[PDB]
Amino acid sequence: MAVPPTYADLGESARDVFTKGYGFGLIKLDLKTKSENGLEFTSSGSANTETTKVNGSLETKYRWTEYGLTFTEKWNTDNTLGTEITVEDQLARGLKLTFDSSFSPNTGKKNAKIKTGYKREHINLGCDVDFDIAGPSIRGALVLGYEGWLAGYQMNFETSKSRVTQSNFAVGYKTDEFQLHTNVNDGTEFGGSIYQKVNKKLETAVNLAWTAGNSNTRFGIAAKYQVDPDACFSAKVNNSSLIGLGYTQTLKPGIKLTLSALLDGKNVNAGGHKLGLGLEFQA
Repeated sequence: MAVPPTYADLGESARDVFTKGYGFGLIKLDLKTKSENGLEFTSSGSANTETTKVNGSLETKYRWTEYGLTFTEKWNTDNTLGTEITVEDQLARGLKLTFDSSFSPNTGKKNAKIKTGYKREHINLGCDVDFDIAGPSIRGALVLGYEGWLAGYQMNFETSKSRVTQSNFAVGYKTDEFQLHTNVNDGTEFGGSIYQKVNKKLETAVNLAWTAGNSNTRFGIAAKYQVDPDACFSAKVNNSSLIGLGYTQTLKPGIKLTLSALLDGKNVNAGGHKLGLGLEFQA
């Protein structure tokens, strides 16, 4: 709808074409549970192919759909803690405000954070303040809208240094099928994305990136085809001679299997090529 997206979600569609369906060198195992009322949990467990390390994760999330409340815990592997309370669409439509905290009983480190955001027609703001140790920081954002045309700007002020350390501006055109997005970071890194919803079964994305004022540039192209209403195929290739492939297959209503393989030119096949096995298991 005419509400402009969050600045952190600009180009989100073209980003996932280069992201979802892949997972090299990391055997990821998850387990999701669906329930709009009550709560939902999801566990995770990624085993590293290289460093044979194991990393688990938990995430319980209660939801009060009658008041917008949404609690959350995590308790990561390396003794990392964290809670989160969310309230939205209560004072007005649509204001969102959350709370956050963290812990680390490894050596005694804490961290707090607050988020904020307001969205309407053609207007979408969002501020974030984190009360981290030795660095309170403010992070605001702004996105406007005008007949598909849509511009944005993000700020990141830091208080211990009393200076702004990051300023990003973005302009783009986004309709229901065609989507363009360009980005600039500190007047140095320049972005670029094009999303093409060709047919009912084909998606196409291209990205661009370069550093100023350098001569070299980095680019890549990706696609996702929906073979079967259960399976799909993903393929991406860039300028560094890397050709990553993916394949998602639904073995059972609620169980999907993802297998991926990263190839490195010009050694196909010769040297070390990273692979992975992602197995979804939603309940």
